[PDB]
Amino acid sequence: HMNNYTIKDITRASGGFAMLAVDQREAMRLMFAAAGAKTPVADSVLTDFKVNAAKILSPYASAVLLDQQFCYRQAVEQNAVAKSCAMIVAADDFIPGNGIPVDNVVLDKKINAQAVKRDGAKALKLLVLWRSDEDAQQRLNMVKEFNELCHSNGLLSIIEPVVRPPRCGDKFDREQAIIDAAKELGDSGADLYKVEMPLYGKGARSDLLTASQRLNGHINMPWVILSSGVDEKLFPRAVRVAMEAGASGFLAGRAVWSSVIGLPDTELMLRDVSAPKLQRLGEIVDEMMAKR
Amino acid sequence: NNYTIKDITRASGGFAMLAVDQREAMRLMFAAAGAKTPVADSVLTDFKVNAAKILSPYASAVLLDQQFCYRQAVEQNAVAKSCAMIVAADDFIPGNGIPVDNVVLDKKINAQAVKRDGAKALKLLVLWRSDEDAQQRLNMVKEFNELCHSNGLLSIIEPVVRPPRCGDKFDREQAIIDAAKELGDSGADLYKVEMPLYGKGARSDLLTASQRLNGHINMPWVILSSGVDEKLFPRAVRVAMEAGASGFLAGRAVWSSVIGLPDTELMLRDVSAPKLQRLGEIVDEMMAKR
Amino acid sequence: MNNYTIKDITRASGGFAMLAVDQREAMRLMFAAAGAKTPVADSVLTDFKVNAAKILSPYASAVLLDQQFCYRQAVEQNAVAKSCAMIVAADDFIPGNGIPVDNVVLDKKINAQAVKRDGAKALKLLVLWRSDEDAQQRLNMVKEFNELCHSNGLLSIIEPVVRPPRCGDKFDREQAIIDAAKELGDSGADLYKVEMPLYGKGARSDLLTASQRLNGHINMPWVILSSGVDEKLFPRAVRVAMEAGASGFLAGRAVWSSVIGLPDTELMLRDVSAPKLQRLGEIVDEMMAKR
Amino acid sequence: NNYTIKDITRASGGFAMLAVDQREAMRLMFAAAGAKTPVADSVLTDFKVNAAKILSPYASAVLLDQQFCYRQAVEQNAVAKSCAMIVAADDFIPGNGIPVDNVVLDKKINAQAVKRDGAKALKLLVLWRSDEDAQQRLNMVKEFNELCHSNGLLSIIEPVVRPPRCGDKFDREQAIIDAAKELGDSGADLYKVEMPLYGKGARSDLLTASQRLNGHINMPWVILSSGVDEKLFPRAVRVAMEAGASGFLAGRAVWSSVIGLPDTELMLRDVSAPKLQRLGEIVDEMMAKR
Ligand SMILES: *[C@@H](COP(=O)(O)O)[C@@H](O)[C@H](O)[C@H](O)CS(=O)(=O)O
Ligand SMILES: *[C@@H](COP(=O)(O)O)[C@@H](O)[C@H](O)[C@H](O)CS(=O)(=O)O
Ligand SMILES: */C(=C/OP(=O)(O)O)CO
Ligand SMILES: */C(=C/OP(=O)(O)O)CO
Repeated sequence: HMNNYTIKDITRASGGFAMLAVDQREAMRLMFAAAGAKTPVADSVLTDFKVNAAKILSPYASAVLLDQQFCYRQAVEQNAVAKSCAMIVAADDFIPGNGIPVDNVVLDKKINAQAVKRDGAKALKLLVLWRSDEDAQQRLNMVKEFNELCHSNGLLSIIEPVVRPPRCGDKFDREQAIIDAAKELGDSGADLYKVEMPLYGKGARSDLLTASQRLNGHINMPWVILSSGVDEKLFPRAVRVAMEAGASGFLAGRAVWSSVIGLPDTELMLRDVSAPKLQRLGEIVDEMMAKR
Repeated sequence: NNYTIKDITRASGGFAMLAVDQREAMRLMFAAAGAKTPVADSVLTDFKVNAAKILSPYASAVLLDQQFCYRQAVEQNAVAKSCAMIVAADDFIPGNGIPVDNVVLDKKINAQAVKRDGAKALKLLVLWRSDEDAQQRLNMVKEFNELCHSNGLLSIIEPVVRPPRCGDKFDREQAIIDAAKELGDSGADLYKVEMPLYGKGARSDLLTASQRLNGHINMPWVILSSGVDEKLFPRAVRVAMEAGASGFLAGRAVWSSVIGLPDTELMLRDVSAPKLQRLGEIVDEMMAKR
Repeated sequence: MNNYTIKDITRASGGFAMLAVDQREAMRLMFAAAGAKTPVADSVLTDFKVNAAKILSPYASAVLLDQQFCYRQAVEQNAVAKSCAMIVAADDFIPGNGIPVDNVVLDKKINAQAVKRDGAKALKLLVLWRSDEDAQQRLNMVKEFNELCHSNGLLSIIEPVVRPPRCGDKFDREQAIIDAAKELGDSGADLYKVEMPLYGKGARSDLLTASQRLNGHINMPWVILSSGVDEKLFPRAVRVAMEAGASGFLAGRAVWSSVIGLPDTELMLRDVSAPKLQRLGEIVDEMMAKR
Repeated sequence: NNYTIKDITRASGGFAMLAVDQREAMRLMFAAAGAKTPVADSVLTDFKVNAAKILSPYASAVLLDQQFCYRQAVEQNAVAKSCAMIVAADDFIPGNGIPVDNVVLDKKINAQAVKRDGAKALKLLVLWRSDEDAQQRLNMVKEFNELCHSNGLLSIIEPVVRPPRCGDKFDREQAIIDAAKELGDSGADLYKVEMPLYGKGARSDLLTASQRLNGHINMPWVILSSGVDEKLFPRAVRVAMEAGASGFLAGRAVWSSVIGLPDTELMLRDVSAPKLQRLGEIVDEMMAKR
């Protein structure tokens, strides 16, 4: 008999999600180059930063998201993940194209779900790129195969729809695309929906709330906000507003650790600069869960 | 009919579970603490629902009985969203001057209905006696496991040792072992067991007794608090878990001391809750060593 | 002279969440009563006090230590968490009439400069109060104590404790607590450590009325002590006292009395006593936030 | 008219103090962040009072100016009861196209009146230049010390180095040392100093520079944040305190990043407060090593 993990296994005791992403791959290599690291940036620079981020920040997170390419095995072998923090393993295969590192994404066929479970993983995660002029059924079929990979192995399924401009045309409304992706994928049988924040978290709180309530109405599973595209200083308000609209927390990377890339004394910087940001987000999640 | 043990655990995988399903035994506790007799049913219901309301935020699951508090706790939204519900499925039969002389499966429990309303598990007390037929106990546990699993519920069994119907050859410590030899591989999802030696004495003796017990239980196991001083129960959880236990399913060591005090809800928050919180912390600390 | 201030012995909130382990022959009697081997050796008291300081001081804004059994040991062994201020007892307990503390004088063995050099921020003095003993003798002792503290840049904590009269059987404990506060509640000390009205028993409304009555007679910050209050009633006593104007607690028995005589002292202080002290600290912050 | 340094410290003995007394320098920061010019006085007052209200619970003391916020903060009870008040006593004189070209004692300060409101300290910026008279700076500091001490207030001095009036021989690092040689034993209670090397570069070189500075200050000393990236200020506090500093009296590294954002109060709580909280934690961690 299979004892599946449950969403409670990746939440704070409150039931809110306060989750850390360090699974960025070639996108993280480009961030090191942009911050002034010697090029070419060696794989070990990414591995060392990811494992240090997990070691120093995972005590503040209900779950951490790791990639097999650069850090899952290293984090497990080095006991970097706090025992209070669940492990999520990326199961997406990023395909570069058109001058960006993630132009297409397919399910990573190399992942051994039983083996990552034996190492302590509770969940897998799949980025789904959404475009108005690409076939919805191909996206749904990938999410169905992913759900089956997770559920047949007693793991949770986390999907992350991310909107992109159409392959052809200049008819792109990012705010409508986020809604349309949720109309398509918001009831797709995953355990958790990781979504972009409306309006990049910018502008009047009341307008962010209206936009977040509109999104909530199309998601029939628990949902959390991601930080890509949101200034680190606006992300705490984004979490408060999204949770007022019905979200259950956050799964964030850049808004926690991007600002320390290129500084001296990386471990001190992760403790003094990144950790207080992640701690505050956790406190906001508990405050919002207490109001239900 | 899918079910998972993870529906009643902390995120650590440890069990930090609260029992408030005590029936006539709880009425006798109120009388002993000086309550006006006869103690009305509403006094037990109000205490049970207050205990669930104030303490369930600190518990991975709470155990409720239909006689006095399941329906009331559900209807009054007393159970924290973070805490799973376990419903008792035991029918306590009094005899020989005690409230629980025999136990059968409670035919009044509607497993489909408690599943519909959000329950994750049922619980069955099994009285163990050396001179009563083992196969009758096993047949009751088999029927119970099927009632649970066919309805998508977990099965929690609670073997409790009693002296033989005839004879005076009664070693409580050997009986706990003998009950686990009999029932420890019975197909239930969780074994709720009495703590060896009432949690008293040297840690070395408690660890040896807990390791011995571990060897006979082929499912996750948790300790109950009956007979353990509330001040010794945290050490009992530490020792039992060092031996292989996965936590506790406890009532008395959490809330017995506030029966009879003024301001019951303040007392549950200030006296009982810190005890339950510490046990939860111990469970996570011990799970972190695996 | 840069004197300490009451904020130096409070939580960041300004509430007092302070631990007393300075009990002397009274603690030896507790060990005997709990079934320890008699006669109880001094090392049993020293070891328990240092273990209590080591395990519980992380949860306290200040800890109160006596030189007789544990101050030097706690300092030498770095038992006091860096987050927890040290208070040194400056009372000399005189036994009599079959009890360990029948009279109290200022302890002339205390070297205030030496305990300050060790990091002490405050001294503490028990004052026994009896209706048929001279008020001026008590006030003169409190004045000498305030001068010992303040001339050395230390805080002064006074602890009036009511006793039945030397002669007679007219003893109203609740009126005595009020009368002691009328006498000593404006005596120039920095903090008043007082017994809880009504032993913290009975209806909340009556406890609050009694605590408000007491508050009106104390013209310095005040905290409640736990002697006489059941450990299970002490959290409510702190809440009600603070609602009446108290600023917290300086408590021993309601934190650690229950573990005396148990096996595994260090585990019991961590698992039984620490959660009680943690909860009291949480209640102090909750009540300070309502100001 | 007693005073004690312990009126402005954490219980650890460290200083975790918030500056919101910036005057025309703050107006220039609002313009730089995209506010239309001229920026109204009310923009500065509202930001300062909000900063005191939301951040003073995390500070041992808060520094306020009479120009824009002292009276408003007092009238509105913006300063947490746990946070001491410091009042600026500097009169900034513009010149040469900058807001602070010269500084004299602010003759408008009524030391007894601000003490009656609860103030524990005054603060004076002293501009230091190698080719201006040292005795005039010492005389101003002595008059200030007497204003403070005679009225039961602490004296905080803030020497800030500037290039000489005439010449181009300016070594900022040597000037910081020379200012401390001049003023580091001037009878003030607290020295507020610029961080060597802007807090940049290798930790070992920052420590050596901070130790050199420490040797010339014969009173407790704290670092200010002007010139230090907000992300490097926590390391600067750690290194300065390793060298002998006792904490910080900082503004920009706490609240500069929220200037121009929507929802100022939420931003001060969610962005600025965690930075000030972390600095306070570092102060207690470094004091614990003494
Ligand atoms: C399990 C644990 O409770 P404790 O109070 O022993 O920790 C309960 O479910 C038991 O079945 C009851 O204690 C049985 S009874 O009502 O006492 O008879
Ligand atoms: C001291 C510390 O503030 P920081 O922002 O430098 O950390 C303040 O009191 C300074 O005097 C002001 O920064 C002066 S000014 O208004 O900028 O001219
Ligand atoms: C998911 C979120 O990371 P970020 O918040 O976008 O940087 C990464 O898989
Ligand atoms: C003051 C308080 O101790 P207790 O709470 O009365 O035991 C002892 O100096």
